[PDB]
Amino acid sequence: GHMEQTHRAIFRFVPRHEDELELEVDDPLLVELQAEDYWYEAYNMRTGARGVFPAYYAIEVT
Amino acid sequence: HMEQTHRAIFRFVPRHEDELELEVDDPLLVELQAEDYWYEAYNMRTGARGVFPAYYAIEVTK
Repeated sequence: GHMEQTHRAIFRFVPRHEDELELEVDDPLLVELQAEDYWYEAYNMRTGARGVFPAYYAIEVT
Repeated sequence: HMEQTHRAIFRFVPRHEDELELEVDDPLLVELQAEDYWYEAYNMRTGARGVFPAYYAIEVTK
């Protein structure tokens, strides 16, 4: 499927919680949902995993 | 020396019970800089304790 990258990780995020998505710096992300509590629900296009992470760990591609 | 070590730079709304809520500019006393890039802190504004993603705070050169 076409997966349009929306965001890029800028900080390493190591989950402590089951629902979280692990991030490495520069990971390309497809952010599915920017939730009102400043968590993003995303697909990590490097790892193929899905989960949530703190919004400010990723920035928009454009 | 119950003195400020960090300042929050991003809003963090917990999804998980161990987490510390942050508002931008919150002064923090970070007790543990964990190896997994989570910090355990006292929020010197709210009086709450908990963990947050390390890059949501900056050191204060105090």
